[PDB]
Amino acid sequence: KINGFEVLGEVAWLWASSPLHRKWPLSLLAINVLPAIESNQYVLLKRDGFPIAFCSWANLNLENEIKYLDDVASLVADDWTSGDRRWFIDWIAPFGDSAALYKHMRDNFPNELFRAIRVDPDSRVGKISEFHGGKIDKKLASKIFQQYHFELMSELKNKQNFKFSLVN
Amino acid sequence: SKKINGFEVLGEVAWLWASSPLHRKWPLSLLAINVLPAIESNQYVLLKRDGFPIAFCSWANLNLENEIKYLDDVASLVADDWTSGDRRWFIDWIAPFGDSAALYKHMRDNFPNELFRAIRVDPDSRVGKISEFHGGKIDKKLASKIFQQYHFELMSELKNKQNFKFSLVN
Repeated sequence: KINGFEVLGEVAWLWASSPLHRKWPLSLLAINVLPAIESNQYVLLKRDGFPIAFCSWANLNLENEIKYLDDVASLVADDWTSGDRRWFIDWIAPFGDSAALYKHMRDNFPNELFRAIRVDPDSRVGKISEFHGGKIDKKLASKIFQQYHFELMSELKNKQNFKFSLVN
Repeated sequence: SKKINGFEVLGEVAWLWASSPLHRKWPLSLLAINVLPAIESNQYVLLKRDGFPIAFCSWANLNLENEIKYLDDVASLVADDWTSGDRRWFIDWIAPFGDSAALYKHMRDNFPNELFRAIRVDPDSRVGKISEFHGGKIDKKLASKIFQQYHFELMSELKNKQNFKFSLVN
């Protein structure tokens, strides 16, 4: 827990050294980082006692995956262990150390699969990227991803049918 | 470990900002600007209760030049400015769980002979309200004399700065 604050401080410093994250509000740091630390679902790489790279992941059920994709700031701590659909909540390496982070994930989570969303605010389009550990079979990974995707798309479309406009 | 202590303190402060209705909306860049030099210069107080932080304040010891630079842009100070003179300013004051009186008392009793100012920008007014704080062993009459001088020195130099903004070419 003293450890906890120390990690939080490092991550804050690393956000502050990152061109986009430095502009984000402290509310989003608490939302994205406290549960990562509490659940230990993060990797923090350091050099010379300073942080250089950080990624975190939430293990979601489908309900929470849809909630997150509707609003990236909506997860609460309990959601982070709510299922088996893994999402990278943050992935930063502002000083050029991304390959080291990538490798660390590849080797330490060799049979895991993760997705991430990136949003372009000028088109309002979000894209989903896929990542998998270093030992898991390419064909099997690609099939698990296809299944995740089909489940997500089908549930989104179902929810699309109930959507409406609010008017006085 | 000098800087693991540093990160620890920075995390505690960040947590405190995140618990505060206004500070939680401020950016991480402002946290680094306001908090890293406080920690480096040790010009802060962090109150804790049961091993959790509850309140934090920091201060910069400015010269008149940096005071003016700060009041024109509250995010403009750099670390060296924090020890640049004897005009003390509270840079942060946060106590999101209701412990502001406790900070106040701690400062009053532990900095009994010090004077500090703080600026709050209204906001429904476009006016900054400058508040004046003094330690418990400074009497009122004395505090008020020193503050009046600080203020007159600030106002005069703000006016005189206008003369250097522009030249006319015709």
